[PDB]
Amino acid sequence: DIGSGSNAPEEVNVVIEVSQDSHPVKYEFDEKNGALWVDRFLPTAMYYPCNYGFIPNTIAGDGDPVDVLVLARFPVMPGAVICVRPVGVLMMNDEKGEDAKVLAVPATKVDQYYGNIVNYSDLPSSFLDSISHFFSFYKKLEKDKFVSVGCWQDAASAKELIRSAIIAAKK
Amino acid sequence: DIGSGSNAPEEVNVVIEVSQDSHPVKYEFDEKNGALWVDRFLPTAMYYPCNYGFIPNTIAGDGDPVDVLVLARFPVMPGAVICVRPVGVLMMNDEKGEDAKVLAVPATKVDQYYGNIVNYSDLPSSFLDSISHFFSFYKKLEKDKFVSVGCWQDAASAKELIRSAIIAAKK
Amino acid sequence: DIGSGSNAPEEVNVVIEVSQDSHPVKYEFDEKNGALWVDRFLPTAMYYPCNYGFIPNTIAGDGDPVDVLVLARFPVMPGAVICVRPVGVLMMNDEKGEDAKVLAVPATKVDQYYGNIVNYSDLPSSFLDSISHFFSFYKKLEKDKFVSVGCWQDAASAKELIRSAIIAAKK
Amino acid sequence: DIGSGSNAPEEVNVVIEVSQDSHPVKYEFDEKNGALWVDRFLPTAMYYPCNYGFIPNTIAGDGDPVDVLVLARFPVMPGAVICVRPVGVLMMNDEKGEDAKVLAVPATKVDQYYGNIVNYSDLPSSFLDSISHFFSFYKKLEKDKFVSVGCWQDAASAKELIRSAIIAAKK
Amino acid sequence: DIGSGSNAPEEVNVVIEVSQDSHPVKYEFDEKNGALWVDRFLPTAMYYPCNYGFIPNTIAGDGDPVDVLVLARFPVMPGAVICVRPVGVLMMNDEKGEDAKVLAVPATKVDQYYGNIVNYSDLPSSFLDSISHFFSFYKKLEKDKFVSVGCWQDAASAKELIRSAIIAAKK
Amino acid sequence: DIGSGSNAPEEVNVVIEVSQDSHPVKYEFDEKNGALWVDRFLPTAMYYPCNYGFIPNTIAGDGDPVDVLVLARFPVMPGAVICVRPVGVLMMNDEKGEDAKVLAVPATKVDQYYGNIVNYSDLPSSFLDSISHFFSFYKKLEKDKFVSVGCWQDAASAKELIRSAIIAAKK
Repeated sequence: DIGSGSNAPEEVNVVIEVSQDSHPVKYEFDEKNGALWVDRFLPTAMYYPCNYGFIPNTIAGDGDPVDVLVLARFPVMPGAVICVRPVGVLMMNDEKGEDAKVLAVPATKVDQYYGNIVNYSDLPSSFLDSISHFFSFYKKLEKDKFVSVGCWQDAASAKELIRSAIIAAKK
Repeated sequence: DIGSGSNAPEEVNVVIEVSQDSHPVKYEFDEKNGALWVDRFLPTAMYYPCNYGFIPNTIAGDGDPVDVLVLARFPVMPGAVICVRPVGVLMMNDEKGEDAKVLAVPATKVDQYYGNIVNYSDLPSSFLDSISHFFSFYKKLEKDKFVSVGCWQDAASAKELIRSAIIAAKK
Repeated sequence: DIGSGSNAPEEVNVVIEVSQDSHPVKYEFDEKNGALWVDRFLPTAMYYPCNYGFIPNTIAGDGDPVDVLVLARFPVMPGAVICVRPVGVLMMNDEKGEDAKVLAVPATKVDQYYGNIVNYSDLPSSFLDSISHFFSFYKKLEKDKFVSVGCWQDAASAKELIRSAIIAAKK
Repeated sequence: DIGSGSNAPEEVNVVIEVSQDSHPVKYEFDEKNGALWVDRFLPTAMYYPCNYGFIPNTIAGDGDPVDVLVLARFPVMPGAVICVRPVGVLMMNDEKGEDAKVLAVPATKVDQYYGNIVNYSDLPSSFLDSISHFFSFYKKLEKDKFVSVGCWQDAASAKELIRSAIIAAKK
Repeated sequence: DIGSGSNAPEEVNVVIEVSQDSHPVKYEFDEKNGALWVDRFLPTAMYYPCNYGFIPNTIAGDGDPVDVLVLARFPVMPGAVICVRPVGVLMMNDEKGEDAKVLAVPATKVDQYYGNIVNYSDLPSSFLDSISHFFSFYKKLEKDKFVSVGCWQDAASAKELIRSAIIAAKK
Repeated sequence: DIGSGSNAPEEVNVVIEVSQDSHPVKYEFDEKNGALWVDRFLPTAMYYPCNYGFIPNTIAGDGDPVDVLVLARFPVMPGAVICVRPVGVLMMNDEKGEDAKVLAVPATKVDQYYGNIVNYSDLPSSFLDSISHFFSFYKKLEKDKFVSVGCWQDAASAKELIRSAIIAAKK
């Protein structure tokens, strides 16, 4: 009903599950109930470096909706929906298979601050490296999980990934 | 379904969209989905001086539900509903037309702290002026928006405005 | 629809109404609408010492769902659902009649931190006493309310209370 | 060095030790080092309902500086100094002996909001009662302490208490 | 004692007085005692969009130390010292006289994030405009004050202002 | 001035530099000025899982004061002093050389909660592992640093380390 966005994949809707810079409570929405659940408390002393959530009405390679990191000037509360522009994607493989993480900034009607951020490489490399580091290490204390983090790909690649996931949801 | 309140306009229900004293994330509910959206991040370094939301099942002069500023001792989270007593209304005209802002305090069963606050003029003038100032200036960096702030009117006037909006919703 | 949990009473679902260590805004869910309401601001300068909420699809002795205090490492937001293991119950009588408060910790899949907490008596007595103190005094400024706090009972007793409330909900 | 205030007792300086509405970490300054110490974490699930600190260069009846509750619109950080106007005093006996807690608001030059608060009785009774309840119950789990809370006295009384304490510090 | 910085004006020391994105409590250090004071609560519903403080051992044109806005990824507590790189300066006249606010980011050794910010014009224009708006309107409710905001000047200009202020403090 | 503690090494004084569970601003005190400095913002998306500070008037093997992780129920502000009981020590080598991080809880007089924590092994293993993981990975993006984390040793070992460091500071 919220949908992936009328202008997808150029701008997409993201339902936030975890706020930027929050305590490590990992919420997740249930598709059945529509309820927000605590999936876990992260066992590592790490925090999500962006707001984190998913694009409704998408099926990514691993069967779940596409996950998105939304960089913003302030945290967005879990359960809120935000319109965002994909700027890149971090490829990674984990215990679920292919589990890429799209990186996005707010749509310009939501905040003009990130207007000149078009690809992930327009952001500081140290910040991009913090994201890679986060996914590389946040699951290290969970013995049956693992993450092998790959490379960043550009906004175009992130948009094609989203396109594929939207088509998978229609099928 | 929540409705404007069984004792409207003397006490009314307000669905909170923005918490008092919060970072400038302007959430808004969608009537279609029922989802909370990020409308924008305020471009100005301002914050809502009260909790802010709307009375369900109302149609104000500008076609939207009546907007209410709810002064309280602590912030109320977005999406929560609170029963409040109108104490005044700040008249203003903006890019949407007539866009008055009702000022309210919690109903006495919710908090007796504001029991002797009956009209807006029972609150400090500096606080009332901060509200006028907020609406006067918070949109200054958005070129196609504008606000011309008028005068405060008393609790009786605020209640009649609400009555009109409730009747408009029935029609 | 969320239900009391497939493994109830050994592990149960709790819908959080008030976050641990929060300002004293007492939210409550409405069964009719499904909306979160502000019931009141506590008139006393006290705060809930654990996350606080209820087990869906239960009818306790006083006609309401079973109330649960969920101890966790971080606050859980109101409206989130968490899977918990009961560890004890504090008996008390108040203006509603029998109003016991179950004490729980997260299920081990949610956080292994509390793995060796099996009964309430595995927690510090000073903390248990803070809970008794909270219910003893938080309503003292509300003249028509009262609480007479009894003794703690063990995890087994808490589970049987929950069982009874689940059976009452089926009937 | 900071001193009690050039306009004492009409306006006095208070060094804040505990922020209003904060987690129950009770800091205390030490006069020897000027260091801020954690005296204790409150065992009870209570919080200071006003900012709390002391007037430098005073010796109250019990040998310590005059303690002051400073009501303000926002919390003030421990170690900051604020110029305040006494509006009343709450008499109490405790394990410091014959004690008293002055109630104050910021001086008008610091915040105009409370400029019309002349005496403690200009604040809501429900809030004054919350302060009395706080001192009556916050130490109840510490059986090596006790608090017997008396009555409120007016601004003139509070100022006289302060006058004497300043005189006592001069001698 | 702390001094303006061994590498000034390329990197300078700033003692923080107000945290970025905080409640509008405007602290100020006093040079006599070294005490942090509450100067005021802002009457307006605005917040400092950067951390805000001063360069020790400087005398700007108006007689006070050089004031600096320090943009950072997280707020810095009042009283902390941070090593920063000036990137520009916002000229303004106010009730302190011919004033100026230096804009800086942390030195690269403190945070790599802003290492590519060379001049104020490398930051988003929408944010620079937010800073100008803040100074233009934050004092509007204090009719004994006024602010006339001028133009931004570049990093080289900011550094020259600082050079002169250091020289002035030496003489 | 503050000193290591009259009851050292059974209870020691720790000056807090970083609050538990805080944003990754790593403050450090300077012994020359007594000023609190921002050393860095952590490049990684990690947070200190305990309060973190040092024991005054100690010289550990590597030349610096003894560093201490203080687990507590709430964060303690930087610059505050707290009396703690050592319960263990985590050995590690890093760019400071042969390092060690003492683990402590508040003294019983400060909080009764941890009164039954005698050794590090009385705390949950999952949490001890989180501490080890923090030191193993928090500096991974700083290639001019490295951390090789060793084993936990018991309270008696921690106290002996502290004893030696105090002796070293006396000589």
